[PDB]
Amino acid sequence: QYSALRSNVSMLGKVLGETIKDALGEHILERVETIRKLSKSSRAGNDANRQELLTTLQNLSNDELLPVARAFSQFLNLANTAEQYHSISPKGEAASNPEVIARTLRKLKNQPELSEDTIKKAVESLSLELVLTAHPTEITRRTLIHKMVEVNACLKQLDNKDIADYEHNQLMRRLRQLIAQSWHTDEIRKLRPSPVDEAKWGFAVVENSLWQGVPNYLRELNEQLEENLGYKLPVEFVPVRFTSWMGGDRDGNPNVTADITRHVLLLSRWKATDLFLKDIQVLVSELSMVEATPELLALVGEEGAAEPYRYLMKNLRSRLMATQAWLEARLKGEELPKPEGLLTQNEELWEPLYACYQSLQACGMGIIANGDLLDTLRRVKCFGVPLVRIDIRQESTRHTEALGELTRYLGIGDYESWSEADKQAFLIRELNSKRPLLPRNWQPSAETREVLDTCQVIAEAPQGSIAAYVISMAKTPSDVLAVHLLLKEAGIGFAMPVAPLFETLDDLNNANDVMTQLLNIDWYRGLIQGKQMVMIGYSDSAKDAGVMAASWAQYQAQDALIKTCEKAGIELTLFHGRGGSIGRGGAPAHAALLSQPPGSLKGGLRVTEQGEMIRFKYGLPEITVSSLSLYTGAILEANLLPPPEPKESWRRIMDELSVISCDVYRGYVRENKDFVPYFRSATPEQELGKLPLGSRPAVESLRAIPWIFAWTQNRLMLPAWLGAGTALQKVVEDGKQSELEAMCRDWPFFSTRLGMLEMVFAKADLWLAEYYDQRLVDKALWPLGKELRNLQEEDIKVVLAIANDSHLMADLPWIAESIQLRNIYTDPLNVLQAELLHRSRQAEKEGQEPDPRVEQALMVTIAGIAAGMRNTG
Amino acid sequence: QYSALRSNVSMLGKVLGETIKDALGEHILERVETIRKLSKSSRAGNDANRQELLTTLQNLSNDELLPVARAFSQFLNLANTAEQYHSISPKGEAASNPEVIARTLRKLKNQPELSEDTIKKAVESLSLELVLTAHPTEITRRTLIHKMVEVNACLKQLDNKDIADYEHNQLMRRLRQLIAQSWHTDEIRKLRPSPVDEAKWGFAVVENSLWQGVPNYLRELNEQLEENLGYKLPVEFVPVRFTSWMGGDRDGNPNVTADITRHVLLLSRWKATDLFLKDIQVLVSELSMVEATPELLALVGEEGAAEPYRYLMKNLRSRLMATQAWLEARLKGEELPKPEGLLTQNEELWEPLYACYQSLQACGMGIIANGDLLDTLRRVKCFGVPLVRIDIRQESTRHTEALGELTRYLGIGDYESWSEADKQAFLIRELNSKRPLLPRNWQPSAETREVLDTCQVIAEAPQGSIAAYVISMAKTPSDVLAVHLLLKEAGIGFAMPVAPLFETLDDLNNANDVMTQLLNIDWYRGLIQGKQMVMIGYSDSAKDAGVMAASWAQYQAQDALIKTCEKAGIELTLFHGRGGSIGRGGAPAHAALLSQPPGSLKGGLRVTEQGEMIRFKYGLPEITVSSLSLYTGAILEANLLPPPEPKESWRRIMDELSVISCDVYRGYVRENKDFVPYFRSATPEQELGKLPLGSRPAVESLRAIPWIFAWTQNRLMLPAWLGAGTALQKVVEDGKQSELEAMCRDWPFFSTRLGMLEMVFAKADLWLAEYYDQRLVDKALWPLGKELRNLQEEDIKVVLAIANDSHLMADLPWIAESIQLRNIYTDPLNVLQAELLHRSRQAEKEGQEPDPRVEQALMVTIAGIAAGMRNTG
Ligand SMILES: N[C@@H](CC(=O)O)C(=O)O
Ligand SMILES: N[C@@H](CC(=O)O)C(=O)O
Ligand SMILES: [Mn+2]
Ligand SMILES: [Mn+2]
Repeated sequence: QYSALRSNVSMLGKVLGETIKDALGEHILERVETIRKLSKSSRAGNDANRQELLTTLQNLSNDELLPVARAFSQFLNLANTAEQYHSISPKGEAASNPEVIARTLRKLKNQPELSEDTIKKAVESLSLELVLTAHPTEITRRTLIHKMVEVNACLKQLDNKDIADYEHNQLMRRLRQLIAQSWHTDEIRKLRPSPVDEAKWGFAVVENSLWQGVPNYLRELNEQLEENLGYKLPVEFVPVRFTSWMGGDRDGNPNVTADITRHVLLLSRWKATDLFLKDIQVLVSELSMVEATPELLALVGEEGAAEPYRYLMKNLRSRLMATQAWLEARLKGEELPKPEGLLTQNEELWEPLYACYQSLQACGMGIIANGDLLDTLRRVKCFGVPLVRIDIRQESTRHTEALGELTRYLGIGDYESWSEADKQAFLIRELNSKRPLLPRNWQPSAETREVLDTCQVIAEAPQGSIAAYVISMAKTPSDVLAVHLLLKEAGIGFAMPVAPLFETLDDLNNANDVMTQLLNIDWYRGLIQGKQMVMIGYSDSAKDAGVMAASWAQYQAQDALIKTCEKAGIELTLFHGRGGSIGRGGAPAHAALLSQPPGSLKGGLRVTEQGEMIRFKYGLPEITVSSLSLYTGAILEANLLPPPEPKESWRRIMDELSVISCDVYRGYVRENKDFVPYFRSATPEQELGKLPLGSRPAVESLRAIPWIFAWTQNRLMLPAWLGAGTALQKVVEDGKQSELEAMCRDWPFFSTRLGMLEMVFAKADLWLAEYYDQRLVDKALWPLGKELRNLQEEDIKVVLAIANDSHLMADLPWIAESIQLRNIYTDPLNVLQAELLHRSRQAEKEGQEPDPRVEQALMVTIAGIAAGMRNTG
Repeated sequence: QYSALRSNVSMLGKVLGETIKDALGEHILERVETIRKLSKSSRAGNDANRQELLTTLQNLSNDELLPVARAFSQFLNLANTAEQYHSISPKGEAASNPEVIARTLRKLKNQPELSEDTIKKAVESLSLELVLTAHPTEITRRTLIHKMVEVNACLKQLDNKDIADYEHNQLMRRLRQLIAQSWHTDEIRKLRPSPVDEAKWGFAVVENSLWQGVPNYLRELNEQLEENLGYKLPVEFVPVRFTSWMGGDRDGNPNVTADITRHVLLLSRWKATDLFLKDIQVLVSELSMVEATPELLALVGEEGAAEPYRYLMKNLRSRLMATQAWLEARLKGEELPKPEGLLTQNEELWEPLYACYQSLQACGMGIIANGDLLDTLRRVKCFGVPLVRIDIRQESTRHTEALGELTRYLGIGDYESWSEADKQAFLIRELNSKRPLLPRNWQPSAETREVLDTCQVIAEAPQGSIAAYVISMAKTPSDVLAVHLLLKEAGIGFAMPVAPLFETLDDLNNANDVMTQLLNIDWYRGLIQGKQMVMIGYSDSAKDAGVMAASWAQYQAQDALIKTCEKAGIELTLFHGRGGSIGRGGAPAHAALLSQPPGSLKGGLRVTEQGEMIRFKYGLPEITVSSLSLYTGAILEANLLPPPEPKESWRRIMDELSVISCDVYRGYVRENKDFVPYFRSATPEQELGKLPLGSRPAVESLRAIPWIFAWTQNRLMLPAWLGAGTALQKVVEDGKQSELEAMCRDWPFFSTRLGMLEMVFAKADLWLAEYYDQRLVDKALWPLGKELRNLQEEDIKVVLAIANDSHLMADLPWIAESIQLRNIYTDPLNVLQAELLHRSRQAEKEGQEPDPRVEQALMVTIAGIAAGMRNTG
C-alpha cells in the first residue's frame, strides 16, 4: 500500500545524496548520517548516545551549520513532494478523482424526502471564495512554485510501467538536474520581505496552479452534475472567486501603508493583463471560424466581417495591451492620462468573449466554444481584471483614534470618551448628513492620516477590486458604523461590505447582541442591502480562552447569528479565519464544514486559507481540483443535510467543559508566574520576532500566529490542546463518560472537536519538547515543563478512551501515515534547531555579533519544521 | 505487431467521424462512405459499380466538393499521425532509441584492423548540414506544426496502460477538441505564398522541433560515445548546422528579389532574438550560483560580483533586446543607427555563455552547467545569430547576361560571344585588377540589376549569414569564375564558397574536366583555401536522361571528383540535392549514404531536405533525433568502412544499362509525338502551374519538381522508373542475369538503385493511372497509356526476378506496411481529383469562370495525395 510512496522517497533521497556527494562533500553526508543515527539512538533510551549527540552538535563548525541544515531541510522537502505526488496519483489516495463529487451527488439524489428541485437550487446557489494569506516562514527570495510542478511531472512520468529504458534514463537525467538546482540554487532573504513580495508570491500561486486548476475543477464538476443529475450549470455561473489579504491586511502591520495597497492594487491589474494576453493570443489564432450569427456579424459589421471571431479577439488584445502599458507607467511613478480602451471591469472582458461563445454554439461549433474560450470565460469571473480582489483589514481601535482626533479638531467633543449610545448618535447623525466633516487641508498625526488615506485608496480604486473591509477587534455597534462614516467621508459610490471580526471569548459571546442592535437601526438595515458578513476569530479566541471554550463559543455565536439574520431577512455570510478544524484541508475539512450549526453555509463558503498550507491545498493544479471539489461537496451536503441540534444535556456538558478548560488554560498562560519566562526559553518565540520571517516589522501582547508557531517549533503544541483533556477527564470522573461517547458518535461538532486533538497529539513530540528544555531552559523551570508534558500524556488517554481506540487518529490511516513520515524527517531539524538557538542566544548574552551563518541555519530549521508540521492550530 | 497502429487509426477516425456528424452532416459522412465502398468495388473488378462510381461523382454538387475532399484529406492526415506516432514509440519501430547510434559504434569498435584512434578522428571530424527547402504543396496560410506536436503528445499519454479512467477521459476530451479545431479551422491560401511566407514556415520547423531536437540528438550521441568508446566530444564541438534556401533560391523564381532576401535575412535575425531570449530568461533566473572563478570574477569584477553568472546573463539579455528592437524597426522600413550592443556574430553569444559553463565546471556545478546552458551553447553554434544561414542560388545564364551587358556598356566587347578561353582570360585579368569595373551610376536592365543587387545584399550582410552561392546549370570553368568576379565587384571581404551545380548528363559527364581545369588555375586554387563544394543534380539529370543513366553518371562524377581533389589536396564537399535514394529518409537513406563512392563523405554530409518530407524527417523533436542519429552513423561507417570498388565487368554492365535506359526514356519523353499531349491530359501538370501552390509565379521547359509531382498525382510515377527495367530485361536476355544478381548482392550502389525502384513501384497504381486516362484522356491517346502501364508491369517482374522475391520491398516490412496504409487512404483523393480536373478543365474550355469551390477542392486533393505519397523521386 504505502510501498510506492516509500520507494519514491528512497529514490529522491539517493538522488539528493548523489548530488551532495558531487557538490562539496562526503563529510556533510556523514554530518547528516551521524546526526540521524545518534538521534534515533538517544530517543530509544540510550543515554550514552545522548551525550555523543550533544558533543557531535557542539563540535559542528559554523561553516558546517547551514549545509547540514539545508541537507536535512532538503530531505524533508523531497519527502513532502513524494507525499503530495502519491495523493493525486490514481494508484494511491487519488485526491482529484471526480468520484469525490459524484459520491456526494449520489448520496443526495437517492435520499428520500429530498426533491430534485431542492437539490438543483442548492446547486445553482453554490458559492466559494478562498482568501489567500501570506506564508509566515517563506525563507527564499523567489517563489519555487514552478519547480515543484516540474518535479511532480517527472514523478508522474516515471510511474508509467513499460517505460522504455531510454525514456527512463532521460527522465532521471532531468530529475537529477532539477534536484541539483535546489541544492545549489540557494537564495535566503537577508531582509524582511515586504507586502509587495508577499503579494507577488500569491501571483505565483495564481499562475502556476489556480489558472489551470479552476477551470478544470469547473469542467469536472459540470461533467458530474450532468452525469449524476441530468443538467449542467449555465455558462454564466462561476461559483468560485479568489481574494488575497496580501497588501490589504494592515492589522498590526505598519509596513502595509495606503501607498503599498495602491501599488499592489495596480500590480494585480498588471499581472491579469499578463495572464489574459496569453489566453487571448491563443484565441486570436485558433478562432478562424467564419460562420457567424446575425447578432455577432452586426457586432462587427464589415471591416472584420470576413474573420469575425478573430476580429473581436484582436480588439480585446489591443485593449489589454493598452491597459498593460498604462499600468507599467503608473507602477513606475509616472502620471499620464489613460487610454481610450483602459480595462477596469470584468464586463469589458466578458462581453466580447461571451459573444463569440454564443455564435460558435449557434453556428454548430460547440466543441470549439466549450474548449479554451470556456476556460477564459470562467477565468474572467473567477479572477478578472484585478486578478485577485484584496480585502482591507484594520483594528477597530485605529478607527476610534482617527475619529477621536477629528472630533477634537472640529471642537465638537472627544469621540473616544463618549459612551456607546452617544457614539452611535453622532455616527448616525453624520452618516445622514449632507455637509462634509473631513477638513479639506488638515494636519492629522501619522496614524490617523494612514486610516484616512487607506479609505481614499478604497474609494479611488475601481469597484470590484476590494472585496470587503474587515474590522479586527470589533466589540460594539459603533465599531462597524465608524468605518461606514470614514468610507463616506472618503467619497465612495458603492456599498462596501464591512465585517466585524469577533476574536475573543466575550466578543464572541456578545456577537449576537452586537448584530441585533445593528440590524435594529433602520439606517443600517437599508445600507447593507439584505447582506451581512461576520468574521469568527477562532484562533484568537483560542489564544484568549483555550480551544474548547473558543470552539463552543464559536458554535453558539454562529447559531445565534444564523437565526437572527434569518428572522430579519438578511443573507448572512460567515467569514472563516485561520486554522481550526475548517482549515485542516482534505477529508477532515469536509467533515468540519458539515459539523457547523445548520444554516452556516447557506450564504457561502468564505475562508482564510493559511499561508503555510497553500502548497498542500493549492500547490499543483490537481491539488486545487481536489481542494475545490472537497469544499463543493461539503457545501451541498451541509445545506441539504444539516447536522442535528444538540441534545440539551450535551449543551450543559459543553458549558462545563468550556469553563473547566478555559479555567485550566488561563491558569497556566495568565496566572502562572513561571509561564512567560518558561515560554521565552523553551520556544524560539523571540527569534521568530527578530529574524526576517514575515513582512510585519521585527501573552496578550502576542498574536495567534507567533503563539502557535512558537509552540509548534518546540513540539509541545501547547496552544492547540491545553485545557481540553483536563476538562474531559474531570467529566468522566463524574461517570458522564457514556454521554461523552454518545456526543462523539451522534454530534458532529463534538467528534470533529475531538478529532482535531488527535492530529495535534499525533504531531506533538514529548521527547523533543523535553530536549529543548534540557538544552535551552534553566533548571528551575524544568518542573513546569515536566508538568505540561505529563498533562498531555494524560490527555491522550482520556481522548483515546472517549474515542474507543488505542492508536491516535485511526479513522484516517493515510493522514496518519503521512504524519508518521514527516515526523521522522523533521526530527533532525528539531535536534539541530536547539543547538542553533543555544549558539545564537549565547552570542547575544555576551554582546556579540549576530553571526550570519548561525542565523541562516536557524531560518532553515524554522522553515523546515514549519513545512513538516503543516497545520497545528 | 501493427495491431496498435491499426487501433489508433480506427480510434482517430471515429473521433473525426464524430466531429463531422456534429459539424454539418451525416450526409457528407455518407458522401465519404459511398465513395470508398464504390471505389473498392470498382477496383476489384465490378464493372457495374464503376458506372455507379462515375454517376455518384458527377452528381456531387459544388457545395459538397470541398467538405468531401477535406474529409478524405483529414482521414489521411490522422493516418499519417498514427503512422508517425508508432515510429517513435518504444513499443513500435522506435526510431529514436539510441541503439541506432550504439549499433553503429559497436560494429566499428570490434572490427579488427580499425585502430581506436582512427575511429576517434572520424568522430572528431563529423559534420552534417541540412538545408531546408520549401514545401511545394503547402495549402493553408498558417503553419500547423505545433498542433501536430500536440496530437502526438495526446497519443503518447493514451499509450500508458493502467491509466485511470478519469485521466483517459480528460485526454480524450482534448483529443476531440484538437480534431474539431482541424475540421473547423479551415484556412486555404487564396493567393500564391511568397518567399517570406515560405521563409516563415522554416522558422516554424525550427522552433517546434529543431530547437529541442538538436540538443537532444547531441546529448544521446554524447552519452553513446562515452558508453561505447570511452570519451565524450568536447563542448566546443557542435557538428550539426541548419541552412535554408527560403528567400535565397531565385533559380527560376522572379519573386525572390534582392529586396526579399534582404528582408528575410533580417527576419531570421529577429526570430533568433526571439528564441534566444526565451533561453536567456531561464538562465537569468536559474543561475543564482555565487561561487565563481578568478577568471570569471575578473570578467565582471565588482558591480555584479555578488551574482556573477546572473550578471553575464543579464548583460546578454539587454544586448539581445537591443538588437531585437533594431531589427523590428528595419523590418518596418525605418533607418536608425544601430545600438552599441548590436549582435551580429555567434561569438558574441558564445563567449559569455561559455564563460559561465567553465566556472560552473571549475567550481563544482557540473550538473547545472551540463543542463540548460549546454543546450543554449549547442544551439548558438547550430543556429546562432542568423538562426538558419541561407544559400543564394541563380542560374549561370543570368550571370553571363549581366556580365555581357556590362562589357558592351564599357565598350570592351561582348562577353557572351567570346569563346571560353577568352572568358577566363577576361575574368582572371579583372579578378586580379585593382581598378573597379562596375560603373558607379549605371542604368542596366531589370534582370542585370537583380543579379547586381543580390551580390550587394550578400556583401552587405554580416559574415556567416550566407552559407554559399550555388550556380545552377554550371557548364564550364568561366561559370564559377563569373560569380567570383561579380562578388568582387560587389565589395566582399571574406571568401564565399561558390558551388557549381551540374544537373544534366553531359554536365555530370564533364564535371571532372571542368574542375581539374579550375584547380589548375593558380589564382583559383589559392582563393578557395583548400576547399571546394560541388552540387550533384540527381533529379534534373534524371529528367534529362532517365534514372539509371543519371545515377551511374552521378556515381562516376563523384568518384572522379573525389580522386581529383585528393590529388590536389582540396577538401571536397559534395552538396546533395533533392530526392534520389539519399533523400528517402530512415534506413534506406543510411543504406544510401554508405553506397556512395569511397571518399564521398570525407568532407561531410550536406543535403537538400525536400519540402514535402520535412514533417516526416524533422516533424517532431523525436523524429529529428532519429533523423540526425541515422545520418550520423552513416557518415562514420561510410568513412571508416567504404564500399568496395566495382568489378570491371559491372562497370560495363552499367554503361550499357545506362545507354539502353536513357535511350528508352528519351524515346518516349522527347521523341514520341503523342507524349506531350498525353502528359498534359493524364496528369494535373497545367493546374499545378496555375493554382497558388508554390511561391514561383503561375519537357525541357519544366522543372524536376513539377515533372515529378505531376506524375505522382496520376499515380504512374513515370519519372522514377521509365527506362530502368527495360534496360534490365534486355541484359537478362543475354544470360547476364547471374551478374546482375551478383552486383545486387555485392555492390551497394546497385542494390540501393534497385531498392529505390521497388518503393516507387510500391506506391504507383496502375488501376488509378488507367482511371485518369478514362476520365481525362482522349480515346486516341489511350494506347500510349496502356503501353506505358504495361512497361511497368513488365519492369516489376524483372526487378522482382533480379531481387529473388515475390513481394516488392520485402526487406523493409514496416516501410512496406506503412506504404500499404497510406495507399488505401490516398485512394479516394485520387478518385475525387479526377472529377475535379474534369469539372475544372471543362469550365475553361467554355470560357467559364474558375469556380472557387472546384479549385479549392482540387488544392486539397493535390496536397493530400502529395502527403500520402511522400517521396516518389
Ligand atoms: N492536514 C492534516 C495534517 C497533516 O497532513 O499534517 C490534518 O488536518 O489532519
Ligand atoms: N520514405 C520511404 C517511403 C515512404 O515512407 O512513403 C522510402 O524512401 O522508401
Ligand atoms: Mn486579532
Ligand atoms: Mn535545374
